[PDB]
Amino acid sequence: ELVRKLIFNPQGDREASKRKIIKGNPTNIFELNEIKYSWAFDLYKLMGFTNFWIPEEIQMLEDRKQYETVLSDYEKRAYELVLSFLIALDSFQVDMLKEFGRMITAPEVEMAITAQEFQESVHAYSYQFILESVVDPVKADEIYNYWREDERLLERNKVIAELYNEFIRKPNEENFIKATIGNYILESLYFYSGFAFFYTLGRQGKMRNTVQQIKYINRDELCHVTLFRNIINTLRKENPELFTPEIEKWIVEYFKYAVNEEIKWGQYVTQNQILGINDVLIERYIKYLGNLRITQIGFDPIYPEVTENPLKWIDEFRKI
Amino acid sequence: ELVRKLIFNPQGDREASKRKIIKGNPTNIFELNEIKYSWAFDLYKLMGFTNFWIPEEIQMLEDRKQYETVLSDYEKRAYELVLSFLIALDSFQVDMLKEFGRMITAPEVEMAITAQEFQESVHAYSYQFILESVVDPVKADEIYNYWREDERLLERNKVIAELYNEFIRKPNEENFIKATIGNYILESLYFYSGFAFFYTLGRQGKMRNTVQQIKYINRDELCHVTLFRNIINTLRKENPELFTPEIEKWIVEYFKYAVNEEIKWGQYVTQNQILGINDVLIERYIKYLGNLRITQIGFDPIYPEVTENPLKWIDEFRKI
Ligand SMILES: [Fe+3]
Ligand SMILES: [Fe+3]
Ligand SMILES: [Fe+3]
Ligand SMILES: [Fe+3]
Repeated sequence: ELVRKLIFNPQGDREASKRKIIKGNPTNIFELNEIKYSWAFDLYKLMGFTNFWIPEEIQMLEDRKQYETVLSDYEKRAYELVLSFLIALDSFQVDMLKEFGRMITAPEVEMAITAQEFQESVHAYSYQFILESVVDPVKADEIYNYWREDERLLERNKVIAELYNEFIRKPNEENFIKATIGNYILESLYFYSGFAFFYTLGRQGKMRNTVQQIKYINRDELCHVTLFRNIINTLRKENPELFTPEIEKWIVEYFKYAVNEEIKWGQYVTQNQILGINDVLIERYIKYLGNLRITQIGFDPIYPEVTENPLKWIDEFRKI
Repeated sequence: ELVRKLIFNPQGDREASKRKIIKGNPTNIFELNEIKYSWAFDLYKLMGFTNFWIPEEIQMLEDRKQYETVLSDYEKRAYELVLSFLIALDSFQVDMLKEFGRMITAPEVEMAITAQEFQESVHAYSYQFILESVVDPVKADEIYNYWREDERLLERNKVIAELYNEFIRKPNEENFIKATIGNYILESLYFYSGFAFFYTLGRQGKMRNTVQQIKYINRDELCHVTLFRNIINTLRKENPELFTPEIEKWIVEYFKYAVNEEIKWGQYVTQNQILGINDVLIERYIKYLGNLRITQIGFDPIYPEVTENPLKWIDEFRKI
């Protein structure tokens, strides 16, 4: 039962070395002359200053043309579905990162979560820019609300929410580790179906404006995955009494499930009607990412049959 | 008793016009194609993009010299006291703005609070830069910890915390309005003693490096005061059943008290030993700011005898 740190604790540890990710005894003054988690502070500077960007300084002259005329009915359908879902995710993220930040006892980590929260706000801004630019008013509202029409979308949403609401409802150390694992999956996996879609269009000279935006969001997402990787790993060291077998189990299940559901989504969005990728490929990408992410947090691959990356080209395309 | 909005509400209002600052019924998807609070969204763009800045791109070559040799024992004392306190305030702010953000039901306002939270993180970074630059390692740790020595500082801190902890402990609509009023005072008042100090040094060519930093923090602070002014005013319209007489009373008391305690601080810091301002001036500044701020949230002046600004010159100096 995670007690939320009070605003000022005069009986708080002076030694940065005594800091913990959770359940530490801080003053809650940001004593940033001493850093225990150099990665937390490095990631703050990287997200907050180095990688700063302005959505509206990206030019949206073309895409509205290509949307208006050059895109197939299936290509427009995927565009709507992917943007609707990513809008939902980034919305959940700005809201939920405030729950993590208020529970974390290392100020440098709180700093890194604050910057991540701000990056999620900019993403929300970028999607609003993309739609204000690329499509008409009614279509933009419809895309924001596409869950109101599409039960596969509505369910993806309610499901992601559920895991976060457990921790909000019942803020215990188990529901914390579960929520944190949820965050890592959501940013590990659930963005890269969408990222892959847009980078396909972009390979063939389709929607290069949108794809610029996405390159920045994707640069930010890799920082976010790295932050939560370190938090989960540091959480394992500092709190092994939380990575019980029952949990280490529930992790690998959800991590497999999630790799599944991302594929059932990638396939619903596209339906092999998109010139550049197919239901087979989808499966080899998510399976690939999923292994990686789970191994990067100290677990055995969940799909050993996969070891190459189907789309190794992305790594070079998405670059800025 | 403010129930904290769940992460996704499929029974949430579609019409932006139905949004409320608190106790609204949102989906918690950031439907930013429709804005009800244009000021909230304007303030987000202003804080997040327009006014972006990097503390470390400000040059800190000189100040360490002027600190090392050119500053009186009283001038060094004020420097330590003011920086120690402002470090404490910005720390409280990054932490507490997460409590407001999670309670607010208008996404554009949540967006504006997220950006403010990020600006508070940058301030934390700026103070760490200032001390890493301007003073030696042991002195920097001592300044972060100056509350551990100085009971006037320790009490200022515990007092600000107290008001925030009430709302955290007992998150009801009264403790919400109290906490929110606390935020407005803290950013209205408690920064401008410090701001005034540093701008004095800076007038006489003392610590112009620090003073650059402060100009940026002060530009950010005016955005923050404006945000909470609008929130309190919009809260009055949307929730008059909260600005009871008992509250409207407790407001004017605290607002007067706070103008008092800022002066008892300004005077402890300086002690008329600082060439540029005196215990009399201090009193005419805080009394001036305090009236203004309380009138700007629809109240009668608390010090009518004051109507001019003692230090009208600041407005022009602090500019960038
Ligand atoms: Fe995002
Ligand atoms: Fe993210
Ligand atoms: Fe600040
Ligand atoms: Fe502020």
